[PDB]
Amino acid sequence: NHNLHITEKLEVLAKAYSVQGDKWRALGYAKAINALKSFHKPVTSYQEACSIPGIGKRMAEKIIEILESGHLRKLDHISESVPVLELFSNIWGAGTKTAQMWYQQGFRSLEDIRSQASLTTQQAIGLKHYSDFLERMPREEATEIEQTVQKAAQAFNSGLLCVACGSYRRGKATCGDVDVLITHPDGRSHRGIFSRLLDSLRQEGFLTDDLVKGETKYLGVCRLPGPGRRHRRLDIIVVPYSEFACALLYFTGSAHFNRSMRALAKTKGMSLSEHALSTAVVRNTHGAKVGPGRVLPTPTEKDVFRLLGLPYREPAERDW
DNA sequence: CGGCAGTACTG
DNA sequence: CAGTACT
DNA sequence: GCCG
Ligand SMILES: [Mn+2]
Ligand SMILES: [Mn+2]
Ligand SMILES: [Mn+2]
Ligand SMILES: [Mn+2]
Ligand code: NA
Ligand code: NA
Ligand code: NA
Repeated sequence: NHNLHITEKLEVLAKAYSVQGDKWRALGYAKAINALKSFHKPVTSYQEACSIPGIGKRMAEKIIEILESGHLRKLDHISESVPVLELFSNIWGAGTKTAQMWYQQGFRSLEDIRSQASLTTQQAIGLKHYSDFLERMPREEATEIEQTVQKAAQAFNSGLLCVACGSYRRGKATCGDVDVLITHPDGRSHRGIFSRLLDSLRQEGFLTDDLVKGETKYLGVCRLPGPGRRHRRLDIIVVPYSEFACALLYFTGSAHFNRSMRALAKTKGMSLSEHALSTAVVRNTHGAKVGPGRVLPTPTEKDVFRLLGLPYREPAERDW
């Protein structure tokens, strides 16, 4: 990154807008930061700044202040609430609205939350694992977690296919959590497995807490056995084989990669989701779907790229 | 002016 | 529904 | 915040 001296201060504002709930302004900052991190050389003129997609007048002005003066004065006017709002919204299950409510009610520390806040079931689990959920794991540990889920699943049906997606499949050396996708080539055998699979993992002691238990998605907490182990976030999704390619693409990400791909599809009158790539999608002036369109056959990730007119990218090239 | 991805889950 | 979460 |  050629422009650390710029992006480092912009990311402070981005985080401030994000925890205060100004999601679209924060999105603009996030994109401009990526755009700056993707530029070969350091940026040296306001005209070069606008050069970059994702950099407008206001962002170019901010970059110039940074280069001429070495600082951005807006940083000196960030609300004193922001560190606390960040502290609170790092509780799993608490976002900007809950953080702002707790702040308005006078809470300033996790001790205040522990002792005085009403917590949802999810948030109480988030708080108990506050430190652990901010820690990443070595990818070798993600491998052990993936293999634990697969062994429990294959015990029920040898035909079940389990793959760790997210940062793991993109090849990262550390992982924030483990994202396991499960399907069955027979197109049927994936149905109703969650009850038995989660019970199998829970009877081990491996599954320690449940956050979300849906018919297709599980989000929870696990811990491998023995000393020196931390609690880790584990997500599981079970999908029909018909949707494997789009589910794999979704679950491998990155998030910004997915959003970019889905935006591209929309420009082409198509729609991309974890379920399917669809064509002839009908939308209104506001960009919302009014007519469903037709699911396109996508047996492989390659097929999704091809139908969108894009060259295939390995998971490691999706780490946007 | 107004979209900025599309979906699942909780209560 | 609003809120939060997933990539 | 940016951009069509
Ligand atoms: Mn992940
Ligand atoms: Mn995850
Ligand atoms: Mn722990
Ligand atoms: Mn993530
Ligand atoms: Na630009
Ligand atoms: Na949170
Ligand atoms: Na009090």
